[PDB]
Amino acid sequence: QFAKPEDAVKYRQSAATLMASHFGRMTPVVKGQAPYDAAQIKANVEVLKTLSALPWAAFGPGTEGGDARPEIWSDAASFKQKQQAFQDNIVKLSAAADAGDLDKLRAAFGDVGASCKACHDAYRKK
Amino acid sequence: QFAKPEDAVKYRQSAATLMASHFGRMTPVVKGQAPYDAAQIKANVEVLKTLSALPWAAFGPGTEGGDARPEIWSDAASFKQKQQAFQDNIVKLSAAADAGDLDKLRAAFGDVGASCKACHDAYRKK
Ligand code: HEC
Ligand code: HEC
Repeated sequence: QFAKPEDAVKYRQSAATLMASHFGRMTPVVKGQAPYDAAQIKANVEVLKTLSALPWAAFGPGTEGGDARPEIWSDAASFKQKQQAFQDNIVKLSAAADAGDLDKLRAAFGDVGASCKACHDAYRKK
Repeated sequence: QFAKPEDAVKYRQSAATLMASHFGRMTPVVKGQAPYDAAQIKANVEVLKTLSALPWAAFGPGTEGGDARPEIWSDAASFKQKQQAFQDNIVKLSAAADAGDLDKLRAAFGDVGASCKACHDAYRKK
């Protein structure tokens, strides 16, 4: 869907911006600093679920650029494992939110965050 | 969810970037220049539906900036009418996509696009 590689870079950076917001805005909830409203979190995690599927299609062939490492493309199966595993952790977060289980939400949230960082460590330029 | 107004501006601009992509990538389909696969479009419109609900919460009080006109805040009910009407046109696009009806998709797409432009004309800085 991208006329030029720059359009794919802009897309995936904007998807990442929205994922950071929808994930990070839950930090105070998981820490107990903000109240836990199960319906509010359920809805927010449903938005995060949608968004967390979106970046990967914007690392298509010829879309090199931004702060994306070339090893994303040369190790295609390894980068795929990482994004699929990240979305597996999103599924776990969804299950916790849908159940209304806060303890499970805490745990799942931590696992999601670790998966974000693991990918950036390997595949995002400093 | 925004620590500073700049964070709200960044969010709503990124949401708009993703909506432009998910809406605009259908132009060749509606024009017949690309093939119509009902399931593909159904899925894409479900992403657009999610995204098209997101900007409005990021024009919260104190989030003035970017290319957003102050009349967004001083005429709160009028700006609300416009975003609600835009999401009504999104619902119509969803119904067309879910039905697998291309002619209906064409028409709905045009109506959505007109609603984007009507809001920008009144509420986005040149
Ligand atoms: C690989 C499988 C990743 C996972 C999982 C996550 N991110 Fe990511 N992120 C990745 C790359 C390769 C890039 C660089 C994109 C580019 O072309 O520049 C990014 C970038 C971000 C950014 C910065 C966006 C920008 O302003 O330019 C943010 C804020 C970000 N990523 C956040 C983020 C979060 C919150 C994640 C888990 C919920 C997450 N990322 C996962 C690769 C990958
Ligand atoms: C008001 C109810 C709007 C509707 C409906 C749509 N848009 Fe919008 N858009 C609006 C404003 C007030 C702004 C400025 C935001 C800011 O603070 O700068 C925008 C911005 C955009 C942009 C530019 C984003 C950027 O790169 O900075 C784009 C690409 C955009 N809008 C696209 C877009 C599309 C495709 C829409 C219909 C599907 C749409 N907008 C509707 C206000 C409103």
